[PDB]
Amino acid sequence: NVFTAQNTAQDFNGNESTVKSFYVTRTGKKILVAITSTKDNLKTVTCLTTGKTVLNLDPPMRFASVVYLYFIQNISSLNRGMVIGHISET
Repeated sequence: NVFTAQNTAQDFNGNESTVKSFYVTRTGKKILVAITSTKDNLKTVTCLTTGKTVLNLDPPMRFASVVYLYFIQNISSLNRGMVIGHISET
């Protein structure tokens, strides 16, 4: 299943903004897989867990108001596909 909430991301300059965040559950753990935003220049996102983990974002997909989808760096194709399946319904 895919779980949705929000999280805070950063652009290159470090300016913060609130983004929608998409998680899957594997082996009990909640894995942040993707975020969406209207901003196209986000670089990392803060995941809250044992403090804050700061994760790198892949360059975004653009869906056209306009929504940018960023996958978290190195996340597996199967996990990416789960989120894509969930969002194609959203």
